[PDB]
Amino acid sequence: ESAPDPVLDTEGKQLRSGVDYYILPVIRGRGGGLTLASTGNENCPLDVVQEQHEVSNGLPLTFTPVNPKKGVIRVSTDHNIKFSASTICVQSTLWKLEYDESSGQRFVTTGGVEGNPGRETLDNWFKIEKYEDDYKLVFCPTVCDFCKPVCGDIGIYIQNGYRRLALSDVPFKVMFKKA
Repeated sequence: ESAPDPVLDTEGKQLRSGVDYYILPVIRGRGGGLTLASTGNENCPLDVVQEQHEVSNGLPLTFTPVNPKKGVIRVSTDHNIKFSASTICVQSTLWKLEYDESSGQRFVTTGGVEGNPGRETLDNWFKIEKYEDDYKLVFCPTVCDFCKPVCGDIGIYIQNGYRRLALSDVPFKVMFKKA
């Protein structure tokens, strides 16, 4: 088969693994780039949120394809996503989807384990898909052929006053700025 298209940054260059990017909103006037915050009861692990302030790019992160050797970040392909800088938490900055019993939402949190694609890490794999002239983030892993993950587009869901990321009927349109 043809390889799926590379994801392009805001300067038109192919995204690569091991390179810092900001995930920025395409629709203006709602918030800034993606970042980490303590949203709930405990401080750690941190949750993935949109910055309150529109001027902020948020925090830089990287994408690592499921096929370790591969260097280009492509659409329709599972990735581990993690923020680059250290935080107040020992737990990793690697994105993980988690079901919240009290809201019925599936939120993006952190503390994910890297690699080992399969049922054991099912919730740690994310896709980028085309969305008009930009992109959206999607959870629908194909790392486990006998698993039946609950798939969805990632959108914004307000919880405890934070702009959390969760599976949503309204995709959050994003673009990728090389940091």
